[PDB]
Amino acid sequence: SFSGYLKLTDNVYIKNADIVEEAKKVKPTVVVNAANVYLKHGGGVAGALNKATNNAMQVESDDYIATNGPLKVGGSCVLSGHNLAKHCLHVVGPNVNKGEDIQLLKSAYENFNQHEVLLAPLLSAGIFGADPIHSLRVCVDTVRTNVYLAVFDKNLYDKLVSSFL
Ligand SMILES: COc1cccc([C@@H]2CCOC[C@@H]2N)c1
Repeated sequence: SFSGYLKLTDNVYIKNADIVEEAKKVKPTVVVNAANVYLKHGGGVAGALNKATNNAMQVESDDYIATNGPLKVGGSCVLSGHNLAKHCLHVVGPNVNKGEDIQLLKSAYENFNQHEVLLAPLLSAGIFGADPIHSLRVCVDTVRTNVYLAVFDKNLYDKLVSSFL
């Protein structure tokens, strides 16, 4: 069902795409959100996914946090995918702009292994401040399930592909 992806490894695929547009097109079983521990989807990928759900993701997330408390950095929760996917896997990668330990990025990607196929952004990339080349490396060395990565920025997508070892 996923189209136009470049195959990086046996299980990792990448495309220059807006993950919101990609999710609406594919309606995957799982779309990954670049979440924070409070599930406050203000900006970056989370703000864009939440805005596509007309804020239903945020309303659901606030109820989740009221019941369960915050997630751990490196952790995740499965919530509804709303109009984007069957489910949304909210994964918290470390935020370098909050001084969080980059070593938690591998733990964050391990959450992907609980799902056979996922549409995902690069964890801790963008406003999370980590090097996206490093995020892609950790992704291919950690995720064993089938991951379709959507990279919004064309220039970053080209840099990721051209530098992939
Ligand atoms: C909003 O998206 C939804 C909602 C319900 C089911 C699905 C599945 C997921 C697997 O692929 C087939 C269907 N598109 C997606």
